Amino acid sequence: MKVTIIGASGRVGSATALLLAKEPFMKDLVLIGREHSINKLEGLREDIYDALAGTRSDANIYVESDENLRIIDESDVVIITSGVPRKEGMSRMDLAKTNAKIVGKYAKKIAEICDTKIFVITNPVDVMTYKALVDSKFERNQVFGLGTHLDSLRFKVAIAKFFGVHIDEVRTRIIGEHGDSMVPLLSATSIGGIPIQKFERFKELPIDEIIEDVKTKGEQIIRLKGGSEFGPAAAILNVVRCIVNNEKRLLTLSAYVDGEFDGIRDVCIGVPVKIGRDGIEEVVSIELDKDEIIAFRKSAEIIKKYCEEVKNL
Amino acid sequence: MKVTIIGASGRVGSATALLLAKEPFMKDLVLIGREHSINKLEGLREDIYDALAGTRSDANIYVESDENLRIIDESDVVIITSGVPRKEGMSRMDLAKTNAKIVGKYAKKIAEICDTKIFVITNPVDVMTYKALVDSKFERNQVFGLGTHLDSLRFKVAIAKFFGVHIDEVRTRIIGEHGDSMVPLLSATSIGGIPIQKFERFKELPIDEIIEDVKTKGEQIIRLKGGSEFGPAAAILNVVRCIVNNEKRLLTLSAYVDGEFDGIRDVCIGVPVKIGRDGIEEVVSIELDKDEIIAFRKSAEIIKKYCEEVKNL
Amino acid sequence: MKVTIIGASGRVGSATALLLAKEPFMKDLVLIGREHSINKLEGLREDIYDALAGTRSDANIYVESDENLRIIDESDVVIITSGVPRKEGMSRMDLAKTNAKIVGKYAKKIAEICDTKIFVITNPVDVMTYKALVDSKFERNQVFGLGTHLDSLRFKVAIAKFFGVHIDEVRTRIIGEHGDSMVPLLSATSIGGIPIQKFERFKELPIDEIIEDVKTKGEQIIRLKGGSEFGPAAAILNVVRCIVNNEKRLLTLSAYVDGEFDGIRDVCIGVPVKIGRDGIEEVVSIELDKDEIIAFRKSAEIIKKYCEEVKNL
Amino acid sequence: MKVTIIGASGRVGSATALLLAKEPFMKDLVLIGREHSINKLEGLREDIYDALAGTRSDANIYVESDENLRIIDESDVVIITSGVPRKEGMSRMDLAKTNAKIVGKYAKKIAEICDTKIFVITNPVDVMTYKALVDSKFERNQVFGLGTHLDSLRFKVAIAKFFGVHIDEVRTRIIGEHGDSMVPLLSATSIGGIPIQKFERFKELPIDEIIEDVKTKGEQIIRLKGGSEFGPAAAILNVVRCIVNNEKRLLTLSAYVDGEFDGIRDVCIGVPVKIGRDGIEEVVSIELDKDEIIAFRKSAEIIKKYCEEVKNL
Ligand SMILES: NC(=O)c1ccc[n+]([C@@H]2O[C@H](COP(=O)([O-])OP(=O)(O)OC[C@H]3O[C@@H](n4cnc5c(N)ncnc54)[C@H](OP(=O)(O)O)[C@@H]3O)[C@@H](O)[C@H]2O)c1
Ligand SMILES: NC(=O)c1ccc[n+]([C@@H]2O[C@H](COP(=O)([O-])OP(=O)(O)OC[C@H]3O[C@@H](n4cnc5c(N)ncnc54)[C@H](OP(=O)(O)O)[C@@H]3O)[C@@H](O)[C@H]2O)c1
Ligand SMILES: NC(=O)c1ccc[n+]([C@@H]2O[C@H](COP(=O)([O-])OP(=O)(O)OC[C@H]3O[C@@H](n4cnc5c(N)ncnc54)[C@H](OP(=O)(O)O)[C@@H]3O)[C@@H](O)[C@H]2O)c1
Ligand SMILES: NC(=O)c1ccc[n+]([C@@H]2O[C@H](COP(=O)([O-])OP(=O)(O)OC[C@H]3O[C@@H](n4cnc5c(N)ncnc54)[C@H](OP(=O)(O)O)[C@@H]3O)[C@@H](O)[C@H]2O)c1
Repeated sequence: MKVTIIGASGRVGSATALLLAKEPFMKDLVLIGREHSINKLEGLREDIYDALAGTRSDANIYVESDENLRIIDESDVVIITSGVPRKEGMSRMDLAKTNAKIVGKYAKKIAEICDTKIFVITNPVDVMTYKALVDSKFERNQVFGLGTHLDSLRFKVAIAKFFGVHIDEVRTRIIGEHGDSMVPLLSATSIGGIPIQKFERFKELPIDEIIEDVKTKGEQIIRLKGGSEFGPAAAILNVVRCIVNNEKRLLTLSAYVDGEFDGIRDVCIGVPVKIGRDGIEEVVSIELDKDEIIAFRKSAEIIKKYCEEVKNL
Repeated sequence: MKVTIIGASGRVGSATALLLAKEPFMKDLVLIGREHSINKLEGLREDIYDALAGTRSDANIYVESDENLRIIDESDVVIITSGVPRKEGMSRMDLAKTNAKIVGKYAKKIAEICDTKIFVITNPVDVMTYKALVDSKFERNQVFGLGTHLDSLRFKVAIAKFFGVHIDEVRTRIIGEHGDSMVPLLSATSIGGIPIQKFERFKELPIDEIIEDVKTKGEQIIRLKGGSEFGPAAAILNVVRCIVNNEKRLLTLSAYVDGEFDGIRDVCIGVPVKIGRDGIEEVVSIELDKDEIIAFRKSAEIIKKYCEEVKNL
Repeated sequence: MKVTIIGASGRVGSATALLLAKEPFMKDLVLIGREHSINKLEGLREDIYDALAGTRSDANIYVESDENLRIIDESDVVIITSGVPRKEGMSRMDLAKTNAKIVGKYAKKIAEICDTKIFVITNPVDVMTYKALVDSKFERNQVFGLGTHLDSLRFKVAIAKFFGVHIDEVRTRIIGEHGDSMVPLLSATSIGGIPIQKFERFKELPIDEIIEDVKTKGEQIIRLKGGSEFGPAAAILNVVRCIVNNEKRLLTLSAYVDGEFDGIRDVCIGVPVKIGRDGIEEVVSIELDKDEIIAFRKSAEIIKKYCEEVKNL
Repeated sequence: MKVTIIGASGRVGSATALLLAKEPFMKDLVLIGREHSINKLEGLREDIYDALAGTRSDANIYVESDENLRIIDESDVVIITSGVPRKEGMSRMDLAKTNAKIVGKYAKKIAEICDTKIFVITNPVDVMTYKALVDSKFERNQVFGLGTHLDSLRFKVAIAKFFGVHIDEVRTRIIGEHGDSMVPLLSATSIGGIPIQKFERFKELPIDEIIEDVKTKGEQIIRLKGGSEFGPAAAILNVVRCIVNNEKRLLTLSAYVDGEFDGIRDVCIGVPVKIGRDGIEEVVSIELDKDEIIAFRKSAEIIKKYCEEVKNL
């Protein structure tokens, strides 16, 4: 497999390449970055190689500037971690608009070379996955983002821990914006197959305190850290493994929806999809509950607003 | 960890010891059998050792006759595969009664040495797990059997395959007798967390044709095979891994129930339980549907009948 | 990958298919056998499927009689476990001659369909790998056998255990006949890279007692066992993994040698080779010691004798 | 197992904690750092937890300032990555002396709390492992460093790649200073067990060009990178796994030697040792070649010089 990472120099970009180089399926890992951060990549390539010293690996790592993405052709998927590390004076709209030009820039540049899967990690993930789709001019099945996938795993752990059951016995998810307006679906949450609602202990699940932490895990940023390292990479790797192996998992990624959920059209948002060797092979439409769909409505509304301000940058 | 297998000479006993010797947690594997089949075990020990040649392992394999189970003390769990390979003239009651004396025999002999977990594999698994419990005089949390666990995985595969979703995205189970009266619970079956009922395609799930095959997988026996080899061993290993690692999974094993499910008392049957380092740490009681509990009632009735005929052998 | 096993019904054949079905690289596993043992295979297929219940696998298992090997075309490798379970009255020459017709039979039948790698397991492994090569009319790089590979791992364990070092820190091997005339090469035996000879404790290595056990591990047969189950399968799986993944390992398999070792020509014997995606890609010729080559000479002599008696059957 | 990392905030410290938290054997991971970098650790703890989201783990992560190492008691091993990131004006002696006070500081502080294994990563690794030993006042078996272990793996890859053999078929090592004076031992280098010298292609092994790169991999630092990230962490994890599992591997770590190699006394240097549950359980003394021991003599001389300047800081 051939994966390309755009922004392999950043924390997540680095962590992600590391994990991807260890994969048996990784044949050509292309680390792309701007002309001035090319030494940091070659520095990364040498570092990764050390971490692989002793284990079998045919991972060919390549480094290039974001000028001639020619080498990125035939990539099974192209990840994008590029983006401005936010900033004090920066506002949500201010942040949206900025990375928009960065993701779009790459989206377009990529699109010229070929048709590949664009896995958008940079924030606002939804608004950015939207942008990449618009500027890439790709099919809705080729562009998706990390969305609420990690928030979902984060919600899964909390619950499994609350009930004292093996992590695997739980399956839940958060749909909507990968932000304050994210919607947790307890209607699609089972404990060992059994709807969480069929358990007494459920009535005592600190759902609000829990969502609060999930929602605000942007505390990696504030908590003396750049913003995120391994958390994301770990998720990304999973999603890539899902694609290359055509796993057909029912993840919750930021994908383009259009009616699958009544009242939600023309917007990239965190929704359940079936991921396989062809990207977002389906936007699973299941009946939510009264308030879940009301809340899922408001979330998309928020996101759409930004999508407009960005659609033409 | 110290596991003992009673019947390590049979197909399943052999396959199971093989898999268990490869486990990092296996410290002392005791293979027990009758005086005349001791050469087959030492023959097994040497064989397993070959399969381990090249891989790290501190698995001490021991062989002994079923006369002085002294060596089986301090075992974390004792598996029992011993039993008559059924027979043409043999009837269900005829078969029940026979293995009953075999499992009970061991149950009692084991009980004398110490208090351990007794994992009963021999059939009728439910009726035999019941017997082992009665003759072992152990706590309901220390005696359980394979029950409908493999039938559950078997049902899981079929479904995941019917919907074309990753095996992991499905969680379902069959409660009741590990036989013709087994009950599939589609009320505790989720696809990616979503109740299977919330999918249109569900309406077309060949639930009857499917259960038929699961139910009658006693075709290993008839289909030019002794009766089962790896299928079971693979399951057993999982369940053991679940215990040693205190996984806290919500499996469906043959355990002693008593009211957890209204209308079901004094019987060992396939029911959902929370398995950990202390065996059946809980018999999860969830509200079934109208017919699931009606059918679960009839199953237990059947099983109980046999339990009586065996209670004092 | 597409592997075919000829004799999937035997102990090793069964164990091997089990292990191979679990491999991520196994796409189509063809289990071939005679018309009367077709139910035992379908019985095996169903059993294996149970052991896979719960884990991802795209392993398509197929069953067919040894009449129309048409289905075995495009197989990356074809394993052969078919053979007479030896017998009391049977003599080495008697045994050689018999399986010769069986392996040759299949060799020829396979050859007609296509050009594939023939991995010969049945004994006498050397004499049988020779035969399969002769009757298959394949290139010396496409036909090889288990030879002294397991005897080598067996020797490795013994040593590592004698020095009290991690299994991985040892690399040794036995060349020659997979029989009484096998030759252990302590000249190609390192402990952590260091020639075993550079260790004082070496002087006390029970090399003779050790080789005796290795040599006579045909005690699985006598020790109340058919003859071997998992030991072999475990090895086979490794060797197949080596091929499919073009590992380029320096194993010790029964391959066709012709001068690589001075004084050893026109014979299939246990010798060091470089295994990859193209089979025996090289018969590594390293200078042995005075007696190692003298002993390696006698071994080949023995084997050759049988090869003649079989060359035209 | 309880591991403590001193400097969990640095690149290697972070990467290492990540890898260690994923280990099944990791029960309590203590991340220690100075009062001002405590938010970076809690930020790390939250990040790691995200990378673990979905996988089983009982890894309790703890964060504390380097004031009251009370919590670090009962640690199976304490890793030390603390140290000054070198500097332009800084000279080898200047660098040695500085980190000396840092490692020694911690060494002493640790020693007060209890007797544990001190795994010294900070440079100069040899001179620093020496210091930690001196200020910890521990037994020579409890203090060791990364030394030439990664340089050894680095040499292993290069070779295996030069011969086109599976990575596992090679075992070589570099003894001496983890610096310009490092000594490669081709006398303890086997290819598939066979002394590398017994291969013709060996005569063409670019041993000098190769060692040059290994030696100067301090190019991570210069090549737009802090200095090293995953390379080290990957190694460290291995060495820890080696300890917790009492693997008994013959690694090449920076340990205290005293005569094991004639002409080498009172110095911590990269030498072959047997690592197990008790640390450096033996300093393997094998006869080197004429020049290997001459070169190994000069290396130790260099290192000793620094050890003096540091012995009392
Ligand atoms: N999903 C989550 O939970 C989560 C959490 C935190 C952060 N994030 C997002 O994921 C990314 C993580 O960032 P990080 O830790 O990797 O490091 P960083 O320093 O925030 O970002 C480094 C990356 O941004 C690129 N970049 C910076 N300025 C640029 C510009 N003007 N034009 C184009 N590219 C530019 C860099 O490329 P060059 O080297 O070529 O400049 C590099 O690829 C961000 O986009 C962030 O918004 C997601
Ligand atoms: N859950 C499932 O899906 C499933 C499927 C098939 C079978 N099974 C059950 O699992 C077991 C599988 O049998 P198998 O393939 O391992 O081989 P087998 O030949 O059916 O059984 C061999 C075992 O039975 C013991 N045994 C035979 N006669 C005995 C006697 N009179 N007293 C005490 N022990 C006796 C043997 O012990 P000695 O060597 O000491 O005689 C050995 O441990 C059976 O009990 C069977 O009912 C379960
Ligand atoms: N490396 C070692 O140390 C070691 C040790 C022991 C054994 N082994 C090897 O491992 C294998 C063990 O044998 P096993 O457990 O597989 O069972 P087995 O009973 O020895 O062999 C069964 C196989 O032989 C076939 N067969 C028997 N008679 C035949 C005939 N007249 N014509 C054609 N095919 C015939 C069977 O086909 P049907 O079912 O169609 O009849 C079946 O495929 C052997 O091949 C042996 O060489 C290796
Ligand atoms: N084997 C190889 O080839 C190789 C190559 C390169 C590097 N490495 C090693 O790997 C490590 C890389 O360093 P890094 O990424 O961890 O980050 P770094 O910036 O080099 O070191 C950070 C650590 O040093 C501590 N520290 C800094 N100044 C200190 C002082 N004055 N007193 C006490 N502690 C002080 C920090 O504590 P606070 O955060 O509390 O200040 C933190 O724990 C080094 O130890 C180096 O020796 C090995």
